[PDB]
Amino acid sequence: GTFLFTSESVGEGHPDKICDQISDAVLDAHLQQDPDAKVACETVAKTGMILLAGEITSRAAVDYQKVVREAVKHIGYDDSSKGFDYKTCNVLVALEQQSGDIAQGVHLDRNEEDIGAGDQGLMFGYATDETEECMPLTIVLAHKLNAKLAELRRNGTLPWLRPDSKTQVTVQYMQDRGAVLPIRVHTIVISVQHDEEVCLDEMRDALKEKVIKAVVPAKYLDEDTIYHLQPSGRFVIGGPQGDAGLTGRKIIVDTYGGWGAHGGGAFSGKDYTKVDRSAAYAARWVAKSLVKGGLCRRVLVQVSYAIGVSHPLSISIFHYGTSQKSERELLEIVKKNFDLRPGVIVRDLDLKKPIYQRTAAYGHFGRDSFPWEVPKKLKY
Amino acid sequence: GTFLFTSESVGEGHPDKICDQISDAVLDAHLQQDPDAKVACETVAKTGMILLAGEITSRAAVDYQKVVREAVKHIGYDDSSKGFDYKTCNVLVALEQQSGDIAQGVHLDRNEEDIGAGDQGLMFGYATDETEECMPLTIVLAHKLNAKLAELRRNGTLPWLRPDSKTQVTVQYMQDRGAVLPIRVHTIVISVQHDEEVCLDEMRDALKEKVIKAVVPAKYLDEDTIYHLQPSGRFVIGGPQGDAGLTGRKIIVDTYGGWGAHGGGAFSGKDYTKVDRSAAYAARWVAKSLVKGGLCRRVLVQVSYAIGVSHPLSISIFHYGTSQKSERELLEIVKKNFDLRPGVIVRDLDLKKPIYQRTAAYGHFGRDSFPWEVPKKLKY
Amino acid sequence: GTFLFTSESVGEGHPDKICDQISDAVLDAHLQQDPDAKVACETVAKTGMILLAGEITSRAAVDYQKVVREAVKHIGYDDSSKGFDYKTCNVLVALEQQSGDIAQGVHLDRNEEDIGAGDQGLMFGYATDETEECMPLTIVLAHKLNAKLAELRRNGTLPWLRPDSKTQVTVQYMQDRGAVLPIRVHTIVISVQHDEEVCLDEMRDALKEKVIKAVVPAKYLDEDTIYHLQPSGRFVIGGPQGDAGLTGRKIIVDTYGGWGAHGGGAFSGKDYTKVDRSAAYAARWVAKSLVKGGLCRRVLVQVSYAIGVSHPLSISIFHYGTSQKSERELLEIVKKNFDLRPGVIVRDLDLKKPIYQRTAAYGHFGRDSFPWEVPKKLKY
Amino acid sequence: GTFLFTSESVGEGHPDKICDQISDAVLDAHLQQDPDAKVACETVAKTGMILLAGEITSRAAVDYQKVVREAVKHIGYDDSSKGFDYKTCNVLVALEQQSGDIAQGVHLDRNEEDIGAGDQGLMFGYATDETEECMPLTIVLAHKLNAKLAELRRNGTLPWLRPDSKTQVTVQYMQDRGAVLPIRVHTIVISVQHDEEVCLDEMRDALKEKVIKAVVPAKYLDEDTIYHLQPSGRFVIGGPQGDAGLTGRKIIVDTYGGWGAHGGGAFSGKDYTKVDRSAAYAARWVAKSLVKGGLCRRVLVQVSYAIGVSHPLSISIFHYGTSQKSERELLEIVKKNFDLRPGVIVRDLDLKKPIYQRTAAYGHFGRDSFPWEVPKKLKY
Ligand SMILES: C[S@@+](CC[C@H](N)C(=O)[O-])C[C@H]1O[C@@H](n2cnc3c(N)ncnc32)[C@H](O)[C@@H]1O
Ligand SMILES: C[S@@+](CC[C@H](N)C(=O)[O-])C[C@H]1O[C@@H](n2cnc3c(N)ncnc32)[C@H](O)[C@@H]1O
Ligand SMILES: C[S@@+](CC[C@H](N)C(=O)[O-])C[C@H]1O[C@@H](n2cnc3c(N)ncnc32)[C@H](O)[C@@H]1O
Ligand SMILES: C[S@@+](CC[C@H](N)C(=O)[O-])C[C@H]1O[C@@H](n2cnc3c(N)ncnc32)[C@H](O)[C@@H]1O
Ligand SMILES: [K+]
Ligand SMILES: [K+]
Ligand SMILES: [K+]
Ligand SMILES: [K+]
Ligand SMILES: [Mg+2]
Ligand SMILES: [Mg+2]
Ligand SMILES: [Mg+2]
Ligand SMILES: [Mg+2]
Ligand SMILES: [Mg+2]
Ligand SMILES: [Mg+2]
Ligand SMILES: [Mg+2]
Ligand SMILES: [Mg+2]
Repeated sequence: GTFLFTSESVGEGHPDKICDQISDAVLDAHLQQDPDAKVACETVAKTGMILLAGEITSRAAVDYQKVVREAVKHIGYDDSSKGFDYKTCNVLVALEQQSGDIAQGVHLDRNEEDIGAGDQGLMFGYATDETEECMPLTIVLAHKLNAKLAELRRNGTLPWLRPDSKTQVTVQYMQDRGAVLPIRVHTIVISVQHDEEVCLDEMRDALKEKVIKAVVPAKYLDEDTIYHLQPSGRFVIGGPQGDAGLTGRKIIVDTYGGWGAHGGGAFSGKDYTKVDRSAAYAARWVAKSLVKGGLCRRVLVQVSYAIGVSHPLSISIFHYGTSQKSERELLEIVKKNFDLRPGVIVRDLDLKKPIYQRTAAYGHFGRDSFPWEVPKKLKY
Repeated sequence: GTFLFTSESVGEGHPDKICDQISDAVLDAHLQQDPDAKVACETVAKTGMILLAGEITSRAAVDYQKVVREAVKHIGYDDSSKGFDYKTCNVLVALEQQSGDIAQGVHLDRNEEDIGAGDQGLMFGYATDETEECMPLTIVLAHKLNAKLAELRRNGTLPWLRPDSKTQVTVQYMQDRGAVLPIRVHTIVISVQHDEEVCLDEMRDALKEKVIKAVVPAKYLDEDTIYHLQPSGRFVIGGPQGDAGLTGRKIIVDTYGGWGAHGGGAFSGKDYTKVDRSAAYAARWVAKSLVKGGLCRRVLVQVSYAIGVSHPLSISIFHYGTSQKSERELLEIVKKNFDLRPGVIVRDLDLKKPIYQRTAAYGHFGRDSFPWEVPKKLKY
Repeated sequence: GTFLFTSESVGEGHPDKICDQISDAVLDAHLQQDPDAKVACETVAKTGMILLAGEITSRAAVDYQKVVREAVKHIGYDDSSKGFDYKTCNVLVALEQQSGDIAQGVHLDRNEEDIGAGDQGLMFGYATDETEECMPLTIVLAHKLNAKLAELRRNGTLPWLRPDSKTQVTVQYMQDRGAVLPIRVHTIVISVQHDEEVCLDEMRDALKEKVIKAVVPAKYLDEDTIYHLQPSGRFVIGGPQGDAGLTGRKIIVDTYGGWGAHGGGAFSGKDYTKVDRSAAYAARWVAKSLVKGGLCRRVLVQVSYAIGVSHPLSISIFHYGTSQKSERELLEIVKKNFDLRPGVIVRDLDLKKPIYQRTAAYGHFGRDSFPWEVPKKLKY
Repeated sequence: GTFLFTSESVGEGHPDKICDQISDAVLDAHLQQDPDAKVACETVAKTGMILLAGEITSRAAVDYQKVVREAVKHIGYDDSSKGFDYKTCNVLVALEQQSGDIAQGVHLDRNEEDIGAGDQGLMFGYATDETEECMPLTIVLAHKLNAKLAELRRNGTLPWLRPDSKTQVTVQYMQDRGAVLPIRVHTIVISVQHDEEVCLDEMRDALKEKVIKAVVPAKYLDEDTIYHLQPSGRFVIGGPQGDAGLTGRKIIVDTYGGWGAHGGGAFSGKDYTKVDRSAAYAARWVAKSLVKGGLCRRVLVQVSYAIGVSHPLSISIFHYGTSQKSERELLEIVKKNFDLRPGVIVRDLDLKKPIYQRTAAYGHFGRDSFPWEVPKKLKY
């Protein structure tokens, strides 16, 4: 009757996640001055180095040096003894205009409504009634565990916690008629960067007690639950200095933690015309609607695009057999109710607002507000 | 009865794929001198720039300058008028040792057999009987279409084709008792970098005729099949100069094109102890076996790991209802037949051999040899 | 009676000189929008790479990417087969604000007239009546020889000449009562980058005939004059790809070719408040005046500064015994006639005008216009 | 009767000087394993960044990461609150082989004795009997003042002193029959990086009392001597973070502080075949000999070279009228006694020994040992 399922998350100071956060700092910063900015900024993190590579065409004036350093300040990386510091690190800027070849194909000369896609791609959307957030529990708890760490780090409670971390959660489920029901937490993993001077025992206790027991409902915990708390033993070297960091390299953490499917596309660093972002948020929007709106417990939604073309080439809706209504019918309800041309998406989900930096840690989905988490009512 | 499903691939000269190929050039190059090398090399591509960021502990002496430039030579990027050239570009090397903190947690002091994982993570494996390769058709054809382009570029037939390209394939399927049957190709997309001097008409004809009709079985093509051939119109600016490139940013192209699931982990740049690679190939190995070995038409396999721990924390097998035998039974057959500790995987799949550069374009799966595509016989 | 004396120059495509030219491109570009810009931009050239490191506080908006690439376009480096190309190279921008610590010390809150120096330093000025330009012949001819190469390269006459070159000139002098008289050219050296396909003989002939005989008065040439024309034999690999390039590493080429003295300070990349530039041009201005104005045949002038202090700490005038009037008297004539506070210099020599890129090749002295080559009339 | 003359020096933590020191760290490191290494390594320093650009052909295996970081560790830059730290900064390595075009011209196929020059150039040598070191006092004292700072910083006495500093010394001389006699110190300048928490008054006192009075003979100080001690007021931001740093940009500090002449060539980063170094040390060697050996009080010596040619194209000896013997005669004594072909120089001055890092701060001349400071006895 039961199966296991694992998902991971990572903290704000994880080297990949830094880049993701920096690339959206850079995005917000343009959108703050030029709503119709075209942004494809990739960040790379390594010891002492933040580098920005990509394409930007904008009217905004932007101090990348300020934008990056504040981003790294907000993360907590603010002293050499933490293995990284916004004050004294290097920032390289290798940023150009958008390819004029791309410029003409995507966005020159057409109503903002009938804008062609920014690239080709495939994007997925998912939602499940296993949780309030309409997300898998495995990923929801993974995020919350890194969230709690951050809370405890910045409030003082564990001033030995450093910014870099990774959680991983495995849950024992059961199959209820195509839908899934979480039953117990089988294994939690936490590895978090720390100050030299604390011992291992002290950390593991604190993670079991202050983090996990605070975060996981005790109904999902029991005497058989395995804990792997600082499994390595030592994690004083962290962030960029431990491990090179790249934008778009935590795109399963950003979405559904192995559940449903992924199209390949990264989110951070990209304005609305990048359909890797706009369509992906739309597809979430749609899936969450279909569940909340009563048609299914669990749903998967594909879309695909061609560069230069506005409508999608394909739309697919898989409901796992959790729906009375057919597969051609949900397709028709989605079609009645959504306009998945990237230029109409942006109106509905307000995607010119510089709110992207909030998205670049703890998931782009299942989260407090954001426009795409707010389900539309369905007419059918 | 039918649903659509899209998948993309990209050529050898796609800026991401360059990095993936360069990161495995760097990996092979170490493994050629030091079989037990520890390698985490990330490449970044942008106009005139290749950069290497990461961690390497090895006894090998390596001329990164040679290793990269030959990699870029083999790709075809060998003149300024192509938008990139191995002779005259910049190569930056920001490479350090592996974190000693990681070193002690993973691999110091233990039989190579009982080596702990290199990191935490989740990894998926998939196989489907819809094709000979045991892969989805959508992704198989996407790869072949970029493959044909490369053939035609390097043999002279279309000496206007440049290295950068992207294909995308959408197939109309039908559900046969949990399994899937491809029926028709609904939409093909191809966008490929070209010389200034050729016109659009000439290219589109050549793609329809020389590439698609050569690659797609005519049984999957008809008068309703949509073609989007150079949808942008112009693609003279390509490779790194068009678009920044990062290692590990085509990890859905590298695997199953939206089918099954993905754990988040990138492949290129990593030796065997990186379970993002070793377990992922093992999970493919297992899924392909279960199908070829007669137990299922379509199967998905999760595994997860903890950094420092050798055994996996979880193993999951989903067969889509295409199997007579239960879900606890396939689990037991896999367990009887495989040892998913990363240090035993490496023996069975021969993963110290410097064959990784071959993997970094056209998929890591469904491909000619490679040890993980060769199914093990099952005892049960 | 006679002594030898050598001086070198280098072309517009010499890797150091590229940087010097790029750093003044960046300077002019600010001064074009913000006359009171504060600029300390260092450029570094190597294969495929231009990098900008330094400090800039300005109101100007500047596309460094455009500014650099055009600079490299104007040089001639515009194809991969020339070993460097403005289109496809990498440009890294590591540029910050000016240190606020420096900002307060130098320039916040004081009449632009009584501005303190930008740094400490020593600067020299020299002039000699051996030539019309009031410069040493050795250096004048070195420059002209690289100048002729450039003329012949850009007009077609020798389309095998590439941008990188170096000349070197040695002249046999005689001592006339403290002053110097050029007598013969003892040795000329020329090494210039070329296309693969031309032979050595052809080049050497062309250099002897088209360059040297065009440039050197035949009165200074004879049958004993040594020529070293492509002394290496082969110079196909040139510019940044041959040799790393740094701003401020041809500061003896920029000035007097070993004659007189140098204070250590580089010129390119710096606005007026950098006294390494402003005082050095002033000291030239003064020396040229004293000679043209009849008081000496040959003169050397030191000045020094303290960071934050406006007046100079010292002024020295050495006339080589070529002056009727004493050493305390020339000091007094200079003092009567010049105001060497950097903020008064800038008014007199018009040093906010974006004319600096013209200075960054072929010398900052002995040249057509520029304000500092135009001697002031002296009252005494 | 009297004239003023200024000279500057800078500390071990001055951003230029860092690069110079790093480039010789890299040189020594090769010479330690491969005596006949060919090295042209340029370093660039800026906030968080050390970059190495250049050409190296060697059999040595070198961990540039270790070599640089230790170099920066030895300097004192070892915490974020000092504005730079060897632990956490970025090190970029853009290092290639030597141009094969240069390789064939300079050093393939010829007795190590009759090796051609590594490049063209002009180099100067100087010596003066005004001091024991046979150097100008202005520069000797400038160096000692930065030397004392370093002593006091590393021993604890002023643990507020940071690595970055600059001194400047002006001395009132008199002309004794072509030679020079120091009379008084007219102006001393010191600006040194400090901790936030010390006040200005405290520093200025300490510099007057602990540094200057310790370093300058009281015979050269009096009540008229001007002091400019922290002239800016504030210097908390220092090293690379204050000011970009380049190798070879303190080449007047490295030599004679404005006295004599300079050929343009930098020293650090270069093995013996780079005549910018080998000939310059030889010319010092020669000048010091002529003075110590009794033929002159003050002497200047030019040499020049052609790339590929072993003998020098020119040799010049100016003795300022401080010698009984003529100008053609000293030429003949030098010629009798020295072999200025770069491959014979290296034997005599032992220039394959990895002692270069000691040279890269406080001057390459007037210093304790080094082979070129040890005068040869003259036969004449
Ligand atoms: C369109 S780009 C990514 C968008 C990019 N970030 C930008 O600047 O907007 C994605 C890939 O599509 C391909 N591509 C680039 N230029 C293209 C063009 N003009 N038309 C079609 N495809 C293009 C390249 O292979 C490129 O790496
Ligand atoms: C282990 S690293 C990736 C492996 C890396 N490429 C290497 O050098 O082997 C992945 C992430 O795990 C976390 N991590 C780093 N060091 C760790 C340690 N010593 N123990 C546990 N987790 C660590 C960091 O957040 C890091 O980004
Ligand atoms: C003043 S800086 C060069 C000017 C710089 N290019 C700028 O941004 O204006 C030259 C050197 O003086 C020293 N220096 C830096 N900041 C200083 C300050 N606030 N006061 C005095 N000296 C300083 C440092 O050693 C620095 O390398
Ligand atoms: C010889 S290089 C400097 C030596 C260099 N650091 C090395 O790798 O040995 C100095 C300059 O001479 C010129 N040059 C480069 N290659 C040359 C060659 N093969 N023959 C003559 N001159 C050359 C270039 O302009 C170059 O910038
Ligand atoms: K990584
Ligand atoms: K990209
Ligand atoms: K150089
Ligand atoms: K500087
Ligand atoms: Mg990563
Ligand atoms: Mg994409
Ligand atoms: Mg990419
Ligand atoms: Mg991973
Ligand atoms: Mg140079
Ligand atoms: Mg200076
Ligand atoms: Mg400098
Ligand atoms: Mg030189």
